[PDB]
Amino acid sequence: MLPGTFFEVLKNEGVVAIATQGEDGPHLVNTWQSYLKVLDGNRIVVPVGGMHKTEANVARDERVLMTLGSRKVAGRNGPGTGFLIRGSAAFRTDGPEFEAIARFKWARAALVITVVSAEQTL
Amino acid sequence: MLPGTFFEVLKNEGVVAIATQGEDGPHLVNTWQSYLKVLDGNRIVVPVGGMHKTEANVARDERVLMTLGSRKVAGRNGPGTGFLIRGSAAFRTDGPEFEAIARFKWARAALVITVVSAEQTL
Ligand SMILES: Cc1cc2nc3c(=O)[nH]c(=O)nc-3n(C[C@H](O)[C@H](O)[C@H](O)COP(=O)(O)O)c2cc1C
Ligand SMILES: Cc1cc2nc3c(=O)[nH]c(=O)nc-3n(C[C@H](O)[C@H](O)[C@H](O)COP(=O)(O)O)c2cc1C
Ligand SMILES: [Cl-]
Repeated sequence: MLPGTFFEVLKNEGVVAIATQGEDGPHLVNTWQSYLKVLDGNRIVVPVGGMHKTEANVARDERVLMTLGSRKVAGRNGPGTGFLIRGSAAFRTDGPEFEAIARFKWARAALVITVVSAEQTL
Repeated sequence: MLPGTFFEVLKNEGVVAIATQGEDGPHLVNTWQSYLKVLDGNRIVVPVGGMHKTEANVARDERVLMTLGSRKVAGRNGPGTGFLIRGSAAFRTDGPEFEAIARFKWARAALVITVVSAEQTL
């Protein structure tokens, strides 16, 4: 379901934001869009170093939001675009999904987001 | 509240992410770094075109989270840094906080975030 424009965004560096439901409000953490590994079956894989609070939140409510964008990819009405992604999250520590981010020596886990929707919001 | 490194990040373009508490989970929207207008007294102003869901969320829970970063500013252990900002949000349609972003003619309002903490997370 992830569109070509999203893959264009990934050719450019930028900050990714990942929102989870915490016990007293949202939580918000980051990765780099160059770190993202996209696998078939609508999966976005993020290398996890910290994200201990994020992981605890995901254990309670698997639903996450992710945003990312680039000034270098045209939106609907000018230069620059980005996406709101909604999906379900899981944390893997062995197997192919963990192996996907094993280029990152500092990683303790792989955050696997299975995308339910992707909305180009600009 | 806001450190020099945060202002260094603002010399560069990038996507800002703003999380609010929604009725059934977090909400997450964006602006551009170049749009942020920082005022005296720890205020970050964002031009608002849409943000209707975000505004409804803020009306019920004023606490928001904001992240942003840049690969072009040194973090603690290598190139690239960013911030988690926590603050209270209000929407203005007039007065000096609105006038701060009124140059954006598509702006129906100003989102004013009064910063309570700023954490460099990389
Ligand atoms: C630009 C940027 C990129 C980051 N990349 C990662 C990352 O790839 N993996 C990670 O675990 N934390 C990364 N961090 C730190 C996380 O945003 C977060 O602060 C940390 O993992 C703690 O997560 P938690 O608050 O859920 O415990 C990055 C921070 C910034 C500002
Ligand atoms: C990179 C990027 C920058 C954006 N800049 C703004 C902005 O400055 N102001 C704004 O109201 N919406 C901006 N948008 C759209 C918002 O993220 C959001 O989708 C829209 O305001 C609707 O908000 P809501 O879901 O709270 O109703 C931007 C989107 C992207 C991807
Ligand atoms: Cl960008």
